[PDB]
Amino acid sequence: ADREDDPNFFKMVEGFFDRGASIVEDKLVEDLKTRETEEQKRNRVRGILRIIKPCNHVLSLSFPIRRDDGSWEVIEGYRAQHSQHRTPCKGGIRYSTDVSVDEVKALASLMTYKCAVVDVPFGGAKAGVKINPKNYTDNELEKITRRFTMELAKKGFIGPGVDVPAPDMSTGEREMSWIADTYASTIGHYDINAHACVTGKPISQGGIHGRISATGRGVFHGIENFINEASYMSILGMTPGFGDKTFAVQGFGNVGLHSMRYLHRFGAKCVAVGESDGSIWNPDGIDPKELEDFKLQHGTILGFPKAKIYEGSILEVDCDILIPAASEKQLTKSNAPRVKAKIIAEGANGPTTPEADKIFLERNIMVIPDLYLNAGGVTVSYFEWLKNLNHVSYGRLTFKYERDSNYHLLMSVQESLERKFGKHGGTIPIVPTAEFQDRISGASEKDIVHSGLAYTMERSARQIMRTAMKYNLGLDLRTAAYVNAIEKVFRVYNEAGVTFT
Amino acid sequence: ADREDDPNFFKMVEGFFDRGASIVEDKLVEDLKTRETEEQKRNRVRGILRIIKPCNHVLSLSFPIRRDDGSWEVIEGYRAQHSQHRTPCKGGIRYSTDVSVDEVKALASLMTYKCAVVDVPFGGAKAGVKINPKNYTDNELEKITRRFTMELAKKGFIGPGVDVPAPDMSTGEREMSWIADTYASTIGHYDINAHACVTGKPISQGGIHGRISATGRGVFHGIENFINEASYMSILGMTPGFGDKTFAVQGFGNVGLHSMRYLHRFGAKCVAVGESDGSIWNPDGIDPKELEDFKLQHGTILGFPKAKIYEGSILEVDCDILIPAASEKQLTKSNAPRVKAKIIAEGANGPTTPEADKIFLERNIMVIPDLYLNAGGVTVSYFEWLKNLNHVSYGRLTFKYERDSNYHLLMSVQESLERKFGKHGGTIPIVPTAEFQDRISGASEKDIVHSGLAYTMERSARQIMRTAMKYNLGLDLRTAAYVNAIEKVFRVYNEAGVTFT
Amino acid sequence: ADREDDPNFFKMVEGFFDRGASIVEDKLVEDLKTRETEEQKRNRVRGILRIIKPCNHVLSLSFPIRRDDGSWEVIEGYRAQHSQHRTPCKGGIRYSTDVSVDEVKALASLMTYKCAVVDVPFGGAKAGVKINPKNYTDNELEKITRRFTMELAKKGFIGPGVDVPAPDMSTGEREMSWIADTYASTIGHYDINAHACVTGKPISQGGIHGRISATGRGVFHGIENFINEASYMSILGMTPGFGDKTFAVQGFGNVGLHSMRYLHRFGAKCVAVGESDGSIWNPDGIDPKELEDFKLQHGTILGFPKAKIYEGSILEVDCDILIPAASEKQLTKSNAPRVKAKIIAEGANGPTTPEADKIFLERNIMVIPDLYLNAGGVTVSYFEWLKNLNHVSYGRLTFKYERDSNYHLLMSVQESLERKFGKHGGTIPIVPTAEFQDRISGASEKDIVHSGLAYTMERSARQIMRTAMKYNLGLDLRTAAYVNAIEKVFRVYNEAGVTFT
Ligand SMILES: NC(=O)C1=CN([C@@H]2O[C@H](COP(=O)(O)OP(=O)(O)OC[C@H]3O[C@@H](n4cnc5c(N)ncnc54)[C@H](O)[C@@H]3O)[C@@H](O)[C@H]2O)C=CC1
Ligand SMILES: NC(=O)C1=CN([C@@H]2O[C@H](COP(=O)(O)OP(=O)(O)OC[C@H]3O[C@@H](n4cnc5c(N)ncnc54)[C@H](O)[C@@H]3O)[C@@H](O)[C@H]2O)C=CC1
Ligand SMILES: NC(=O)C1=CN([C@@H]2O[C@H](COP(=O)(O)OP(=O)(O)OC[C@H]3O[C@@H](n4cnc5c(N)ncnc54)[C@H](O)[C@@H]3O)[C@@H](O)[C@H]2O)C=CC1
Ligand SMILES: NC(=O)C1=CN([C@@H]2O[C@H](COP(=O)(O)OP(=O)(O)OC[C@H]3O[C@@H](n4cnc5c(N)ncnc54)[C@H](O)[C@@H]3O)[C@@H](O)[C@H]2O)C=CC1
Ligand SMILES: NC(=O)C1=CN([C@@H]2O[C@H](COP(=O)(O)OP(=O)(O)OC[C@H]3O[C@@H](n4cnc5c(N)ncnc54)[C@H](O)[C@@H]3O)[C@@H](O)[C@H]2O)C=CC1
Ligand SMILES: NC(=O)C1=CN([C@@H]2O[C@H](COP(=O)(O)OP(=O)(O)OC[C@H]3O[C@@H](n4cnc5c(N)ncnc54)[C@H](O)[C@@H]3O)[C@@H](O)[C@H]2O)C=CC1
Ligand SMILES: Nc1nc2c(ncn2[C@@H]2O[C@H](COP(=O)(O)OP(=O)(O)OP(=O)(O)O)[C@@H](O)[C@H]2O)c(=O)[nH]1
Ligand SMILES: Nc1nc2c(ncn2[C@@H]2O[C@H](COP(=O)(O)OP(=O)(O)OP(=O)(O)O)[C@@H](O)[C@H]2O)c(=O)[nH]1
Ligand SMILES: Nc1nc2c(ncn2[C@@H]2O[C@H](COP(=O)(O)OP(=O)(O)OP(=O)(O)O)[C@@H](O)[C@H]2O)c(=O)[nH]1
Ligand SMILES: N[C@@H](CCC(=O)O)C(=O)O
Ligand SMILES: N[C@@H](CCC(=O)O)C(=O)O
Ligand SMILES: N[C@@H](CCC(=O)O)C(=O)O
Repeated sequence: ADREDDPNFFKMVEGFFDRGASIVEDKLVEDLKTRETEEQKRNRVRGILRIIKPCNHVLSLSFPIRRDDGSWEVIEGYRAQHSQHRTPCKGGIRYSTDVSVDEVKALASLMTYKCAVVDVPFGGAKAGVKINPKNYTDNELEKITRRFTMELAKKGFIGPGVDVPAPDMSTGEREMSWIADTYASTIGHYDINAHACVTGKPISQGGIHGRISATGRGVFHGIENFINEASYMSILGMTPGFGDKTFAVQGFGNVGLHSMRYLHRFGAKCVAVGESDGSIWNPDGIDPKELEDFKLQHGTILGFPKAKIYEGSILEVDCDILIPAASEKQLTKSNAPRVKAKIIAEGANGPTTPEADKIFLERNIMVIPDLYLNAGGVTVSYFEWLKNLNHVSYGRLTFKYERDSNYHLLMSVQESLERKFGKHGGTIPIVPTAEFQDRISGASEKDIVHSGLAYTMERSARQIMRTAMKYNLGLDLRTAAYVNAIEKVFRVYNEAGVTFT
Repeated sequence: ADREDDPNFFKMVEGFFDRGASIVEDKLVEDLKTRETEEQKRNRVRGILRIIKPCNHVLSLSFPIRRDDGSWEVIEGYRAQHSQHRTPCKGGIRYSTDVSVDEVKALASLMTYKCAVVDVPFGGAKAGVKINPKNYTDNELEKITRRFTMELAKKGFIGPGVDVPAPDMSTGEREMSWIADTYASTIGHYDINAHACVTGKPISQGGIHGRISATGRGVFHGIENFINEASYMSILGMTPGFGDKTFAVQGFGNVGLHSMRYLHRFGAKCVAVGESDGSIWNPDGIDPKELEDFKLQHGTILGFPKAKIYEGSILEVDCDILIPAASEKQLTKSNAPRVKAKIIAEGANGPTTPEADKIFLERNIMVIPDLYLNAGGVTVSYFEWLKNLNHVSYGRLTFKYERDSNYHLLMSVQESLERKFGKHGGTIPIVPTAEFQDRISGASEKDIVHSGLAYTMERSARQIMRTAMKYNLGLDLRTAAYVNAIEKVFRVYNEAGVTFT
Repeated sequence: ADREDDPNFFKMVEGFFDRGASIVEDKLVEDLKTRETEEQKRNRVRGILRIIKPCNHVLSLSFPIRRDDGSWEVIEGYRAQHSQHRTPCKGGIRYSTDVSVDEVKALASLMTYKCAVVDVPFGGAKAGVKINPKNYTDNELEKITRRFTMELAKKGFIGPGVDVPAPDMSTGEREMSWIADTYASTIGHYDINAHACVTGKPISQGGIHGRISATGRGVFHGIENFINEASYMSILGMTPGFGDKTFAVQGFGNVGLHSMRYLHRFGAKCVAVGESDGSIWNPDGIDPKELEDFKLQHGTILGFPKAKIYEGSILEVDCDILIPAASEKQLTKSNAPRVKAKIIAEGANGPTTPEADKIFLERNIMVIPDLYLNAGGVTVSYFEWLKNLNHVSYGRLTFKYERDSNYHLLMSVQESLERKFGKHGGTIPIVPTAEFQDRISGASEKDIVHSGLAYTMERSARQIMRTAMKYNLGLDLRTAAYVNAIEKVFRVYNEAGVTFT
């Protein structure tokens, strides 16, 4: 998208890592309380850091499918497993003609660090199939997905205990259903956990409430934790809260649409929505329900009645918050000086080059990094995986017990008070509030997903802020996130003896 | 038992399914939001329904055992796995000379729909060994059970992740213990979940509190949910409640005895008990403890001192509630007109022919169907399976923490009140009621089984009633149950792409 | 095909077995060198024989396929494994709407006894899929075959070490190629012997020279061994040899066509060819090349220019040798009195009922039984299986060495003679005959198949003749074959301890 500043994607992520490694290297050496206090301490710390960076296993595939017209075609595919310091590996499947070994390796490493940031016990992985799904029938896409699943399974690149895929660009519920069905019907036929081989499944198939919207929901929570922190909003020259703010959204897919829904719900105003074919704009606000309904009907956002076909880059629209939610390397050395927003919330994976990060720093623009902000997807995938391993819906064993227990608890307060203020205090009814009445039976699956996600995004934001203050990083939240990720992954490699050697 | 009306058991169940299918076919088509809205929608729906009905896998066995006298004998066995839209498969093992491929296939399909009715995530299965256990020593029954287990295991028809058996007619705790022991000692020696290969185990071997009586306990809860619904008792010309009612029980086994115990406990009167050799009768009431104690002593029901040997069919005894709890196809065209009970509670599997269902409908007789009413067995088997997968007894990690937490909670109310009503109010002791003092530590295994079962039977009864109302089915509860079952199973097949094809 | 005499196929084969059992029971008892010479001996022999008759494992399947027009259809399938006294099991796959559990069990048991007759170390098995293949496109038949393979593999009913299928009615090279490809590409991906999971493969995929024509070639060898034995030809009143004889063939498939080719090659005259739509007749002879070429061109036998459309049963055509090579139970008590032929060579499996056998005995008609006569198919399948296990083509390692060795051997005779008869004898060239020059390099795959088959059919014929004289069975060759089969299978069960009970 830019021939001036177009770094190799894997190496760009390695650069981000190098930078966080630079900052913590002292802390790692000093923690290390080995008798070698000689600066082979320094040496073993940077030997371990070199082990963490490259992907351990990458599988490249070519397999034939026969198209609906009868033609034979060769499909190309890839899956990278970056780290196995936690198992299984976790990461999505991308259907796109931009798929390549380097793109997949880069996203696989992002998954490792992202999972470490939100304390999700998975190593990183990613897959890609180099096709444009719009050029294939549904029957052909099913054939490609099912065959890809078996080629991965034959070589140990999918399974509930090694590698658990998930949706990404141009895949969703539908593909995940296909993956889970052919895994469970063949190699997983005797495995009690066969349907935990993949997440993002439909509900009828072991999916979890809110997985489709989960990463949008997490984008809201990530922004909210920082947009409500007066210390960061001072440096930006902006007022805490959502009620008065504007935002623009690049990409109207699963991440972009649901980020818009939740931000709109809490008083922000969507001004611009950009897509693969063009952009639309309205300074008075775009309604997400109307835009979705139009998009579902016409297969495009152009021509939306209540906004005007906007020319020029969606990334340079004037707004408070820019949400790049499409592909990677969209903000570069070129357009970074014209961005006009004061908060960049990366919903997409790797939308900002390192050169663009430098410009944004100089310019007091806050980039909330992908490592943290889009990790709501993998957090709720983690909940889905646990739901599959546990083989019950949350609360089903305890709803009645817990309901009865709570009423007897409140009755214990009632009877204790009547016992004391006897006859002429009268009857002293203790009853639930409206809000407690609605929790009287304990959490359900929906409650766990919402509160578990909010808990994770908040706990992770505080850890990033703590680390940024400690090292005087200002608005370089990306380096603070990598610092936390590196510290966690380093400790695992260090206390494990590294490897089987 | 009746030459007039003796339909093929598997097809009889298919008939029940066809009825429910015909009622919901419209709702399925409408619901289906696909691009080809012709009756090619109606074609896809009927094609899926044809896939659901037949059993996917049936295994037939012949194996030799050498009897205690030294002779060789050939034993015949069968296990059917009806559906794998949920895994594992679940279903009991029947030892009987009436066992056949068709009987086993019929019961396997009943397990699928039954599990869907109570939201238990298992596909249906069933097994049968064609012997009369009364003609074999305990030593021979152990050798038959252990060998049957190995022949099933070799071909993938038992295992914690494919197929989990359970007791049925003429098997119980003892056979399940044998099954679990030879599975875990051979093929399952390395499997962390080996003891979840079968349910209905003794407590000492991974069984769960109340499994033996669970299906009787569920029969009580199923009746109660309908006997307390004035709308249904109006149509019957009856008074809500148990305190004034009579019932008769065909079959004094695991289902019959415990149904009697719980109904007797809540004020119903047992008037008649029928059994393979004869019946007994007493309009003043039969007490279940005395009857069981007699039966344990003498091996039969007849000659019970405190009732008289009744001649003529147990099914035509005069009572309010008839509980067939023996074999299948007991109520037919023939004796349906002479039933003289107003509620038929099927504890057994398939005790009523479709012709007998017609007659009962015309005479405003309520048949509470097997699909729903005897599903307490599989519900508590499900709890046992989860207990095995979790490897802790319920509450053991939390009893102390929870009890301490509750006392500090009540102290928080106490100190807050004293802090306000100073010593101008004295000491204000907040203490548990007797009821809450029992629950101060949280649920135990017994509590979860009792309240989890009650929760399931209630929630399922409400879904059946809501569906019968919505389609104007009156007292045809069987068709309402199948409607619920079909809708649930259809959605799974639909959103899975049907099969790897 | 005949209401009068249409016995249950499984029990008909059990009748044949009972009959041979009756004749050898004494010989088994006195061989038995145990010292409880009581009529315990008596009793264990009869107990073992009842263990041998029933099938040990039968799997019944239902699976959905989506047809080319888009509709869903449920396919029904069966595989029976009769005995595992030798492993793997061996038997063909039949595509036919007459397929049934009893048909498959019957053919599976025939495979056990057939394999014992020709000393092929396999237990018996058989499979059937209930479809008519001409009502399906090639694409549909491929999906049905591939899916059937996976359903069998999941449950242990196909594999190089348990069960090795092969072609039968309406399957051939094509289907076997599909079976081998999906087995080796999925469950067998790591198995060094994956391509020995099925026989009858095309040559390019591990097949062996002459498998398609093997069972026809064996029919010729079986007839020849008996048609050249003057003692049997006396009782028939006819002249040894082929040069003067006529035959008719019911069924022009893989067995029928190749039986015709080889008999025609050695001077017999084919008068009549019958098939599913009609028969053709010519007392001057039908040429198999021209008939096959016509059949390949028009898809039928009728209208063949050099014969006349014959009406009335092919089985009653007047000829010396009748070869039923279609389905089973074609000769019954009805048409047995009108057969006209002196020799009935059963190429097909079970074409003669026991009642028809009695009539043929009374009329001095020789029935060469299926157990022996069509076993050339399984014999060459056995060679194919061994070729797969050995992973070399026969002779490839030794052609050059053996060639060189033979020339040096002949040169040793030459030089020894010259040394002795010095110059007064000249040069004494020792060179191969034309026949030996063809064998100078040793056997190839083709040579082993031809001579290995001839060796097996001859050795088995003499064992049958020896046994028939021994017990004064005359022309009841079927009972002599079963006697040999039973003796061999009994010896294995006896010295194995029967089973692990
Ligand atoms: N799928 C998930 O759960 C998660 C996805 N992500 C990342 O979010 C990003 C996008 O989210 P997806 O779920 O893939 O959405 P999606 O694949 O459903 O839709 C992507 C949208 O972006 C549009 N698009 C593509 N290139 C564009 C361009 N140059 N300008 C404007 N629009 C463009 C497409 O037309 C489409 O509307 C990806 O980078 C993905 O890796 C991050 C976390 C979780
Ligand atoms: N084995 C499998 O293929 C699947 C297994 N599961 C397991 O079930 C556990 C619980 O999830 P749920 O409690 O189902 O969520 P849930 O109770 O919210 O169920 C959501 C949907 O599943 C339906 N459902 C329940 N039992 C069914 C049955 N026997 N047949 C068809 N549909 C049925 C419900 O009626 C509802 O429509 C999960 O932990 C997961 O491990 C879930 C889905 C598929
Ligand atoms: N075992 C379980 O948890 C469940 C059992 N069922 C069904 O309940 C029925 C029986 O319950 P079981 O557990 O098998 O109890 P059981 O097998 O321990 O006892 C059955 C009793 O019925 C008697 N009986 C047999 N044939 C009879 C006939 N023709 N008329 C009258 N009485 C007869 C027997 O003598 C025996 O006393 C079966 O249909 C079974 O499939 C259904 C759901 C759960
Ligand atoms: N691995 C196996 O073979 C068995 C495993 N279990 C597992 O244990 C889990 C929890 O069940 P429990 O804790 O047994 O229920 P529980 O704590 O209620 O105990 C049931 C009975 O087992 C006895 N018991 C406990 N530990 C024992 C030991 N080490 N040796 C002998 N007896 C002992 C207890 O005294 C009690 O009588 C279940 O999920 C089950 O799968 C249970 C029985 C056998
Ligand atoms: N294929 C093999 O290697 C062996 C086959 N067999 C048996 O030989 C018999 C047939 O040979 P296949 O290989 O099946 O050849 P095939 O199935 O390719 O041909 C069978 C022929 O018989 C004809 N046919 C079917 N029913 C008929 C009827 N009622 N009357 C006249 N013709 C009829 C068909 O039109 C076809 O021409 C079967 O019984 C099979 O079990 C026995 C040993 C080996
Ligand atoms: N693993 C597999 O899928 C297969 C394995 N084989 C193994 O080879 C053994 C002997 O059979 P062959 O030696 O093939 O019989 P063979 O030596 O008579 O050759 C049969 C044909 O295979 C061709 N062939 C040989 N090597 C080839 C290669 N690398 N790629 C493609 N075609 C090739 C030859 O040109 C020849 O036309 C079999 O018993 C089997 O173990 C044979 C066929 C398939
Ligand atoms: N695309 C889209 N998804 C929706 C819409 N409304 C609800 N959902 C999603 O459907 C799932 C179930 O929605 P609800 O039953 O309303 O429950 P919910 O979790 O409170 O919904 P939300 O708070 O909006 O996430 C959630 O993942 C929702 O985000 C919608 O209008 N459009
Ligand atoms: N056969 C038989 N079983 C009994 C009897 N009494 C209790 N049980 C069962 O034995 C188990 C132990 O009973 P309890 O210790 O009283 O526990 P419980 O769950 O309160 O028992 P119930 O309320 O009677 O179901 C439970 O499964 C009972 O259902 C009895 O008198 N005869
Ligand atoms: N269907 C059919 N098969 C043939 C014909 N001719 C040969 N075959 C078979 O095709 C294979 C190749 O034949 P050949 O190369 O001549 O080898 P062969 O061993 O001499 O074959 P035979 O003629 O049977 O002796 C062998 O299995 C033959 O049995 C034919 O005309 N029609
Ligand atoms: N593919 C998403 C989430 C992966 C998952 O849910 O496992 C990502 O890029 O983070
Ligand atoms: N066999 C019981 C259920 C067995 C089980 O608990 O799984 C029935 O017919 O439903
Ligand atoms: N299906 C053939 C042969 C099977 C095989 O080659 O194994 C038969 O009936 O004997």
